[PDB]
Amino acid sequence: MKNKVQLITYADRLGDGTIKSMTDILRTRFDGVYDGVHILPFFTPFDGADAGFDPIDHTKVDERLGSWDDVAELSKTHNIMVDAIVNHMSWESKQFQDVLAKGEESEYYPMFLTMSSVFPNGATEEDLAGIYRPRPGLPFTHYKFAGKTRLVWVSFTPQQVDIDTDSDKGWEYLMSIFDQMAASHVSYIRLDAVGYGAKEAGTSCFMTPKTFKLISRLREEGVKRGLEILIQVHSYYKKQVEIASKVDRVYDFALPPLLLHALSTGHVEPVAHWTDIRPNNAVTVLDTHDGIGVIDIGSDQLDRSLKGLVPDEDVDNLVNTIHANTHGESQAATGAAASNLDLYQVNSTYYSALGCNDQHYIAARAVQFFLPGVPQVYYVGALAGKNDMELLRKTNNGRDINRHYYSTAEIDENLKRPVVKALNALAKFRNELDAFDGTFSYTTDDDTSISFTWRGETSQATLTFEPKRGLGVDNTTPVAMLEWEDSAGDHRSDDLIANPPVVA
Amino acid sequence: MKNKVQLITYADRLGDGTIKSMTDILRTRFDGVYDGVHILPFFTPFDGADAGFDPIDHTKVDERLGSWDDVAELSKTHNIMVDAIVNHMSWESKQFQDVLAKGEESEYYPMFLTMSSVFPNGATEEDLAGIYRPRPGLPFTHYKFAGKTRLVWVSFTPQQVDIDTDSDKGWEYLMSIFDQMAASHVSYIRLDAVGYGAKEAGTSCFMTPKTFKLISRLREEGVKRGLEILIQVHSYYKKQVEIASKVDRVYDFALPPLLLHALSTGHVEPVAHWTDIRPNNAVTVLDTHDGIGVIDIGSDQLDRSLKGLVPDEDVDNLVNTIHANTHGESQAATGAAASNLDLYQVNSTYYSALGCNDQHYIAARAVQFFLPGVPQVYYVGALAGKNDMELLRKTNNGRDINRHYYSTAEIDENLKRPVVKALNALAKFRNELDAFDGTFSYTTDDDTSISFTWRGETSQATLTFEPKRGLGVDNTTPVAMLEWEDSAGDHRSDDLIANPPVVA
Ligand SMILES: OC[C@H]1O[C@@](CO)(O[C@H]2O[C@H](CO)[C@@H](O)[C@H](O)[C@H]2O)[C@@H](O)[C@@H]1O
Ligand SMILES: OC[C@H]1O[C@@](CO)(O[C@H]2O[C@H](CO)[C@@H](O)[C@H](O)[C@H]2O)[C@@H](O)[C@@H]1O
Repeated sequence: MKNKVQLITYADRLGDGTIKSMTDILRTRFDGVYDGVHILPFFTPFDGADAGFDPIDHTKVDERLGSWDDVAELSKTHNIMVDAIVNHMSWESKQFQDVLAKGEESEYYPMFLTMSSVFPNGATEEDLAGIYRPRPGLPFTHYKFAGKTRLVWVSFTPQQVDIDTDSDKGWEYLMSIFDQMAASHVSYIRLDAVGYGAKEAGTSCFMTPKTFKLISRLREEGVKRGLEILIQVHSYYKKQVEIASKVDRVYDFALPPLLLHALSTGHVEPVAHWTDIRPNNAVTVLDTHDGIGVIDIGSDQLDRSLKGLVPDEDVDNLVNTIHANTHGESQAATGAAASNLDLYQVNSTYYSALGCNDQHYIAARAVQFFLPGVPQVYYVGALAGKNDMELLRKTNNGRDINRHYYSTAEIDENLKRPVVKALNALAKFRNELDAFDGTFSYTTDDDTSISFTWRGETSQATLTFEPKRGLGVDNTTPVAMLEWEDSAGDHRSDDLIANPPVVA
Repeated sequence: MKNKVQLITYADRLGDGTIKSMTDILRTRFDGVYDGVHILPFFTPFDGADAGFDPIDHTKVDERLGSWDDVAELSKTHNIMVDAIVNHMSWESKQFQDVLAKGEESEYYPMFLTMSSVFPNGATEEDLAGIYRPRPGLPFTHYKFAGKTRLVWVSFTPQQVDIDTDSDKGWEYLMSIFDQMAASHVSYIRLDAVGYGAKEAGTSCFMTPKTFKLISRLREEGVKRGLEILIQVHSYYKKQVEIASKVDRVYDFALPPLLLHALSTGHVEPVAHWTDIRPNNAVTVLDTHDGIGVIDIGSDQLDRSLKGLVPDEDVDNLVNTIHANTHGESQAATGAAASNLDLYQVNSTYYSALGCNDQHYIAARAVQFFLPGVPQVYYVGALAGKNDMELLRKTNNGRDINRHYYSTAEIDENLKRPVVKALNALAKFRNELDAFDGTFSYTTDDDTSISFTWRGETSQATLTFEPKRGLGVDNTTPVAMLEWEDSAGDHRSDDLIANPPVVA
């Protein structure tokens, strides 16, 4: 995977509404800033039950957004990452509809999971209670198979029916997705919710050996087609560390909340410790299209004796801090407060999570870019966006607070903001200084500060992060300084916003 | 149960917000109109997860509303109906809280239902799939009993834990409710969601023989205490007809939708047929504190070959007509559109469902009052209220569209409306003419009109209902005329709004 900053975006929420438009925005407003792009599900349809993650036809681009040719055109200037929704599909798919009509007579009957498919001999309370869940309630919903009420397995919305990834039909379906991406100039594949992909009676059905098998098999298929695979997994940090050595890339989901913690408390020890044990074959982010994950650094939910990267007490303080910095906005969109598939992810833009503090935000992005791994910036964060309360009120979908619709006009207006200009420059810097393609090293000043250093062929850079320099949402004091040497001398920025770094 | 019109209301949504104020409004604004009242759950707390139906302490009046002293005061002028929430209780009750902390070591452990309590030897998909549900999804949620994850049985919100009505602790509790009501001057008891109260592996757990046993037993406990029981049951019409012969009262839930059908299509035949087979030991209503039930007249949800009171297509047109008449308001509050416990009840005030046609509304109330049974008028309907989109947007609880908060000021304002004056006068008429305590009979003019007649000791009255006379939400033509004889001779009204009936 190219070691350049990537943009995560919905094709229709950045620009006029199409892939062509999004492409234009990237090439004319972010040239040299984002050399890669993760286009969120743009298949048929993109506006269903779960914003693209409930595809009726995964291999067909929603004609309202564009075509596969638009993707090919885009590939000429940007490396493309696309999702491979391996765990489920829309109940409105031809396959599932055939099952509703014909039931066991349908050739697609084996393709979908039901309670009996996993528990042919029935189940005890323990069997079902032991299934891992991102929120309270069992993963089943009612559907009629040829007039017979069946309990279909659904990990997320009731409209997203889980497929048997180990069935012939399920596997054929997944491979057709891989073939389509490989023939459409896609460079990377994101395996959505792969941790849920395998079910086995008596297990948690989440990140078990049977899951590792599925992941391993999908990677093989990926290598066969020259595609790199990034797997998405929100879980106890230990599972992320362990699975990392078996795949090309994993997300670094611990950094986002660890940085909010550091920026709000001044404590960097947790960041230093994570730096020392984290998987370095990762894709870094601060914000994503979902809410901010916190169980990603907390104790194991299935066994509280297994502690996280910080005490559970610090996680609760972290969460309450976001609620305070957003004046209740995040509280109104998080968990049971609105429609959500996950109970603990905190719904709020990262910028709002920090109380819209520019120095803290630019600093967080700086640390993100300095830790090993390919960095990604969510489009709302790319424009330092605030919580979209109007959209939340309209849809009641918790995560929409962080899924604002950016018109071309809004983009140009926001591009004038000092903090957005600073991020554009920081991203450009991270793409042009060859030090980031060299050796990494760091030193820590006893829970007070941490310095990240990269040494490359013709340059080197050192970022010093010291949160205690500017605590408070109203803080205007920089909490990050940068020193670097390039082909044109020895430089230094004591304020990434007033003095954005630029490569000679 | 006295054969006088009753009002259904929240103690806090009619007046200043207290039981005392609610009492004052009844006595000073509705004297002779509403002689009895069903006060919706006013226990601790009244503003929890399900507006009073998730009690932490069923035997304690919420201190913010008043005390049992206020209920005694009211009883001096009005016969009071109260709810006996026999199916579940708040997860915050001391009893459940004790179980979470101590698990099996809690003396209340046997009091609550879990999957294993009903399925001790496990369950097949068929077992779980056959459990009747008012909305998709299994009736179970996660709770930790002394650290152990358990699947607790919950028919409604996850905060409402179902009790074992067959356990000693469960029955002891229910009897504490009955004892409190009998010792607090309550006259009637409404058995809430009693159709769900009995669970048995292999059965639907809804209105089954085991349910009949529970009802029969609860009725005995009422009889022993001098309390009359009304059971709330929303089901395939035949089930209401059958259970009626075993209890004092049942609601007439078929009439509300049958009248909307009649007023919209002009077909009265369905009403004539219902009049012929309906349980006459009923409590009549148009609107309730819940949504408008339509499965109450449609085909059986389990077996569709068991037809309803009108063809299915007609039930569909009825639902669509309400959505059209409210110009999408009811659609935004119904089913999956907002938080709801029942997928098919249509959320709209009865007035709004009728396109606010005053003549249609007053005629509907007239038919309600003329069919055998004790009439109840929901408070929103008592003031001919429209859908409250403000409240709906604020809470996102679908049924809130029909749960407006009426201050004393707004009440008096509404009392000046001609249709509201007409309803008060009609209710007073229904309470003063002794014809309603005599013999009932009706004649029908083949699907076009139907006349209801009552003959008493010193009076007689005949209501002729003919929707065809003035169809449309925009019509001003009366669709009901009244003729009666009292101590002053013969009288007549061809317009219940312009010329309300007054007993000599
Ligand atoms: O809040 C979303 C919820 O789902 C997870 C599972 O990994 O995220 C991915 O899968 C969902 C179902 O396809 C999508 O809605 C979501 O957009 C996607 O990233 C976690 O983020 C969380 O548990
Ligand atoms: O829409 C509510 C849903 O519940 C029923 C069950 O009879 O109504 C009663 O019980 C609920 C849970 O206590 C209450 O929320 C509701 O207010 C009460 O009348 C049906 O009307 C429907 O299926």
